[PDB]
Amino acid sequence: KLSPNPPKLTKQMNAIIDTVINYKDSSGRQLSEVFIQLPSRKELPEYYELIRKPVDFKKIKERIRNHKYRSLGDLEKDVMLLCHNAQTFNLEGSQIYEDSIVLQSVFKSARQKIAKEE
Ligand SMILES: O=c1nc2n(c3cccc(Cl)c13)-c1ccc(C3CCNCC3)cc1C21CCCCC1
Ligand SMILES: [Zn+2]
Repeated sequence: KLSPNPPKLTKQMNAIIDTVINYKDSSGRQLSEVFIQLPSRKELPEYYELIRKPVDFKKIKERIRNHKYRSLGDLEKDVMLLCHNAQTFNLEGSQIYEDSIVLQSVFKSARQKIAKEE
C-alpha cells in the first residue's frame, strides 16, 4: 500500500539534515558551506563529466520537501552519495574530502539521536 510521508517522518528528515548543515567544527567552521550548492556547469564541467549523479544539500532539502525520500534510509543514501562524490572528485587529504568524512559521521549521529531507531 503506497501512502504519503507522515509529517512526523518529514520533520525528522528536515531535523537530521539541519543538524548536518548547521554543524560547526571546533574552530567554528561550518563544514557544509561548500556542499550546499554544486559547482556551476560553466565553471566546472569536469565535475559533471566525472560524477555520475551530482547532488548537493539544496537538492536533498528539495527531495525531502517533494517527498521523494520514503524512509530515513532513502535520505541516508543521498547524503552518502553526496559524500562519496566529494571523495571521488577531490583529493584524499584535501579540506573538502576530509570535511565529507566528518559530515557522514554527523549524519549518522543525527539520525540516531533524532529518530532513536537503534
Ligand atoms: O564534491 C564536491 N566538490 C565540490 N563542490 C561540491 C558542491 C556540492 C556537493 C559536492 Cl559533493 C561538491 C563545489 C561547489 C562549488 C565550488 C566552487 C565555488 C567557488 N567557485 C568555483 C567553484 C567547488 C566545489 C568542489 C569541486 C572543486 C574543488 C572544491 C570543491
Ligand atoms: Zn562510486
